[PDB]
Amino acid sequence: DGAEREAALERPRRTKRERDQLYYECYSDVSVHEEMIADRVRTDAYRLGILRNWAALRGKTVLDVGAGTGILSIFCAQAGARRVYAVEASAIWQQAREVVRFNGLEDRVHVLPGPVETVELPEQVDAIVSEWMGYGLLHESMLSSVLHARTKWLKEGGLLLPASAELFIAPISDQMLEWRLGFWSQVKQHYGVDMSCLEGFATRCLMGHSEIVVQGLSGEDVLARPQRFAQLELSRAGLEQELQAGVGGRFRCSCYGSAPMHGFAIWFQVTFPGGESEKPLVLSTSPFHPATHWKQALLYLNEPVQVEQDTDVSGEITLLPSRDNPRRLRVLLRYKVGDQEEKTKDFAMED
Amino acid sequence: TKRERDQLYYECYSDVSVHEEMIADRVRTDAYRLGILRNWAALRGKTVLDVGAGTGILSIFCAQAGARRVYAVEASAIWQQAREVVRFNGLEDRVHVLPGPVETVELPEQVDAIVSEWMGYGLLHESMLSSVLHARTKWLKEGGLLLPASAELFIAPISDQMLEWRLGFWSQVKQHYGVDMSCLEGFATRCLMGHSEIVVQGLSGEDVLARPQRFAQLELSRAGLEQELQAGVGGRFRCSCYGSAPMHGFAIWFQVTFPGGESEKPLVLSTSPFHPATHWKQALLYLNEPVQVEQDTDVSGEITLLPSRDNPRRLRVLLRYKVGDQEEKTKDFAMED
Ligand SMILES: CNCCN(C)Cc1c[nH]nc1-c1ccc(O[C@H]2C[C@H](OCCC3CCOCC3)C2)cc1
Ligand SMILES: CNCCN(C)Cc1c[nH]nc1-c1ccc(O[C@H]2C[C@H](OCCC3CCOCC3)C2)cc1
Ligand SMILES: Nc1ncnc2c1ncn2[C@@H]1O[C@H](CSCC[C@H](N)C(=O)O)[C@@H](O)[C@H]1O
Ligand SMILES: Nc1ncnc2c1ncn2[C@@H]1O[C@H](CSCC[C@H](N)C(=O)O)[C@@H](O)[C@H]1O
Ligand SMILES: [Mg+2]
Repeated sequence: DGAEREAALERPRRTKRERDQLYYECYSDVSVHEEMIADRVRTDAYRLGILRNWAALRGKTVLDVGAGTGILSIFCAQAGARRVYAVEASAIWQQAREVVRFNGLEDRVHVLPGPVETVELPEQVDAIVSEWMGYGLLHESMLSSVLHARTKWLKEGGLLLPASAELFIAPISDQMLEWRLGFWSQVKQHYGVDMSCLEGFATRCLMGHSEIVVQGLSGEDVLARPQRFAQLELSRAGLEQELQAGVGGRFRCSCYGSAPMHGFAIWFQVTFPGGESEKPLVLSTSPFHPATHWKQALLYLNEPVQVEQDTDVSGEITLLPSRDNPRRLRVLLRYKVGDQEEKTKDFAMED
Repeated sequence: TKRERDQLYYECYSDVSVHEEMIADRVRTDAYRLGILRNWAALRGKTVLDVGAGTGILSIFCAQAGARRVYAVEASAIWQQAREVVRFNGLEDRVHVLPGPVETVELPEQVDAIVSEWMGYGLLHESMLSSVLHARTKWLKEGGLLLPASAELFIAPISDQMLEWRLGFWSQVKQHYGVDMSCLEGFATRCLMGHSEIVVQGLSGEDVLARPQRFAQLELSRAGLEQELQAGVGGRFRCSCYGSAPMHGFAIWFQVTFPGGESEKPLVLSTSPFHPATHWKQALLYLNEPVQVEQDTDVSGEITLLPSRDNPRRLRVLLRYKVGDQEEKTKDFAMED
């Protein structure tokens, strides 16, 4: 009976074990870590966000959830933490242990292999640090691992770095996309063959799909005031279950001027608590702000729509785990542009 | 599984991006345009087969050069777009688009000329050349024209400066973030060099460590070339280094040559690092780790390009090489996904 109930869960439990393992394997190679650490905005935001809380970290214990090469854990030790548990489920944990030793910090930072969900710490911790954010914030679905660790291991009143997240959406015009669509009408001048009749085909291929595209934009690509559509306070009880139901909200905005609208961009920021005198540090992935390796996540309409000053853009957006793969971000979008009817598009993160 | 591998191949060419990339490649596309134009005397009033016509652009170049009839054969769903482009340019009487593999297409007649852009990364990735030769044997009239007419492969030892910057990245972490990660160079090396994938990457002339060596010549008019592709294309090479450098491996690349026509001006389309960039870039064969070379360090070996056993359209490279008085070494590569 007890045994029968356990046997019934065995297949789903195993399948998840196996999907988790393939997810962690994405972090076994050097390139993703090179990219993360070359991202100075990301990495310095963590460095400074940690340093700013030095008075609260001095002599205290820290859990680094998903420590990777160990860099954030070493920041915490440099801020005066007495002990840091650097938990890492990917094989990169070996490189983290080497980095820790190479910096003479093997007494301060202990690298523990395996998922944070099952790791055994000697004690509860005074603080948790984690870089858990995926494309569109929630791709990878790592946030639930951080919350799991918090619930199990963070002391009452303990510190979370960062502490909260916000999501934003705006209508956009993608200049690179615009050039790719217009390419076919330029072939005649380059080569003497008129291929302008392929613009429709190009549009279907490049906009008619349902993949979320990771692409970096600039401020001038934004066609209306960005709208916050979600706020995640990481200490909030039951946030774990909300993630499974969907994160999102409704939006409305009004366009700045004339432009070919290609869709929407979403992006996020996270906030580190300020420390004693110090001010709250915001790590932003906005097109208005210095570029990061997250870029923005683009949600293309089926085809362009021309907008004008004060064209109204509204809708609803929800971020979900995808059906076949929980670690793949899915976006359900409802939107209405100007006097067009309301439309629906269901996206999944590109491979 | 054979039905299914072709389908995934032609799906690639069903989508716009590959054709945009090919046509935005000005060196590629103008080389064909000029190469075709140059042979107007062989083409005027004649019939042409375009093997793998794609969006139809080369077939239209042929009609513009005065061909009376062009059979644009295309196995992917892009054949629909080619037929639309042909109609849109008023050439439906001159260019006929025929769907399906050239191996089984039925033409109404033999042709005076074949044009084809059949070249993959490292020349032979995709394994399209056998389709062109199949068409030539079956459909090209005796003495007919082939555009391009020949191909050549080249190899040179290289020091990839961009790779070197990636390997050296870890030693620069301390300066900006105050954490010493120079101990990860070994790891970075194993990840970036220790794999057995062929990497498509553009190099500078400055990255070439010795005189490039031709290691194969493909004369497309030769009966028997079909079977050689099956045995492997390649042979030995030897060269001597220009100066001091951390050698990372070898680059291979190719050129193709269009006959000169009346004007007797052969046009070479090159993918060399010494020439303007093309979408083929070069194909890189990295050693497991760097080896230091000096002026006059001798580099020799043998290379063979083959289809992969499990996927005939995937390029495989068997390399044997000897640097200086190092022991001879071996590495097998397959084209990256
Ligand atoms: C939490 N900090 C993330 C910060 N950066 C996004 C990391 C990064 C830099 N470059 N590239 C990546 C990256 C890393 C992982 C990644 O996502 C993986 C989720 C997908 O597998 C899940 C597959 C498993 C196994 C098969 O079954 C389904 C689940 C790809 C995407 C980009
Ligand atoms: C004959 N003239 C080719 C000229 N260019 C190389 C075309 C091109 C421009 N951009 N990108 C390509 C490209 C096209 C095809 C390609 O490789 C082909 C083999 C690939 O899947 C076959 C089977 C798939 C992938 C491997 O695993 C199994 C499924 C498509 C690579 C680059
Ligand atoms: N449940 C889990 N337990 C342990 N590690 C995890 C995990 N989920 C994800 N990870 C790891 O968390 C890391 C996220 S990327 C961040 C790496 C590092 N903290 C840095 O800032 O550079 C990856 O190495 C990934 O393998
Ligand atoms: N056996 C075969 N028969 C017909 N078409 C083929 C083929 N093998 C490949 N192809 C097609 O050959 C084309 C090669 S790419 C070159 C496309 C076009 N001629 C241009 O120069 O822009 C692709 O569109 C591909 O689908
Ligand atoms: Mg550098």
